[PDB]
Formats: sequence, C-alpha cells, structure tokens
Amino acid sequence: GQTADWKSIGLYILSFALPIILKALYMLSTRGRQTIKENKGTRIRFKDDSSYEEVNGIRKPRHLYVSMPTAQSTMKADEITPGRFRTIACGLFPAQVKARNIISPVMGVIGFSFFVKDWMERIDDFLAARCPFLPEQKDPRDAALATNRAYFITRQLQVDESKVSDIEDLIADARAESATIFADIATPHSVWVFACAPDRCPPTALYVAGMPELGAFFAILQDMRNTIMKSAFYQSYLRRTQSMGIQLDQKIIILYMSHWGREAVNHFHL
Repeated sequence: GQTADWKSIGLYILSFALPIILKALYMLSTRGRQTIKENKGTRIRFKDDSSYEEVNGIRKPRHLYVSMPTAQSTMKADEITPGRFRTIACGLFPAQVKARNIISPVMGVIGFSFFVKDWMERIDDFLAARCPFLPEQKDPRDAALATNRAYFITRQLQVDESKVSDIEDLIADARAESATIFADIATPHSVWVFACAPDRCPPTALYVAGMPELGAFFAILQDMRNTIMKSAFYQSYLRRTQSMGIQLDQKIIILYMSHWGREAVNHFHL
C-alpha cells in the first residue's frame, strides 16, 4: 500500500474492549489461512461478551469486523483488513501479546520464541557493544560514544525529522487509551510488536530507532529459512514499511544480523 489512514483504523481498533481485540488478534495470527477461507461474507466477524454498546439504554452486542482480503482493488484508506489489523494491533498492545504468549507460527518457525527469551539482557548487551562504524575515542572515558547505543541516538535524531502527522496523531491517541506502546528499543515488550508477524512496521513503533529495522531482520531470517528449506519476505517488508514514509537504515539491520544471526539459524525450525 501507502495510502492507509492508520489514524482512523487506529482509533477504530482503540474504541474496542481489550479481549475482543485480543481474541481477533490471536486467531488472525495463528490461523490466518484458516479463518479467512472459512468466513462467509465480505467481512470477518469477531464477537465477544466484553465488547458491547448501549443502543438507547440496552446493552447490545458490538462485534468487531475485518473485511476479507481484497487483492488491492476496493481498498479504502480506512478499510480494516486482516493484514492491516495484525500490523497495528501488534504495535498497540505488545505487553498483552507478551502476556498471552501470542506468537504467529510464521515467526515461531524462525525461533522467535527463543529469541525473545531474555530480551532486555539481549538488547542491553547489543547497545553496549562497540559499533563498527563509529570512531574509537582519544579519551578512554569517552567509550560510550563508540557503542551501538550511541549510534541509535544519531538515528533517533534522524527519524525525528521524518515524522508524519497522521502517525504522530496515532501515537498520541494510543497513549491515553493507555496502549502499551514504548519510546526506546531497550524496553521489555518492544520486540513483541513482531510476534504476530505484521507485514510491515507497526505505525506506533515506526519512529523508535531501530524498530523498523528489527522487523526486516525477522524478515531476512524468514528468507534464510526459506532458502534452507523463491520467497520475498524482506523485500515485501522493506517496500511496505518504507511506504509509511521512512527509509530503513541498512546499517542497523547489518549490526543486528552480525550480532544475532549465527544463533538465530540454530533455532530455526526446518
């Protein structure tokens, strides 16, 4: 795409009660090829006791709808598709995703489960590492200035110039519907925005340094696994994410791969 109005889709989804989102998200991730093929209608209907609305005083059911996959064609900007849903849902409630251990098999088969096992320690070890393309420092007491942490700071400042209203809008609204969003990659749920295998970076994680790239890392693992087992995960993720108005910093992916890829391959499923 490119033309998806995430603010409205983000609002729509944020007007629902957690469990019916959680219900939807779970199904659409771990049985996407399933529920889609068996759904009677131009829409997929999610229902749960937790979502209701009062129609003039009476508690009436409030289902949540996801329009079926239209191969582009009739694609409104505010149309909520399974792909479009999984992508934003994920970025919004990674804590909950974590809590209910929601892992799409698409990510499970590249070891996602083990990867996230000690996430903080992992990301904190990584940020602590010396960064290949920073200079060493004359003053030994200035060694932080050469760490990966330091490179991400320069990245934070870069993406900040490249921000769109629509998505900032969405982060704003997200944050006092108390979405479990986050500002830094070194936080305990961050990696979990990819557990459900979005097709692109979750909009609410798009301006947190290194997050979009973390996605492509997972995408690239997916291609390796496919190579070992003609796939195009990374390309699709690249195109689709960068459509959101941000260029990937090809260097951060390279730092991820080099640090984590040896051990990742050992935990694939083949």
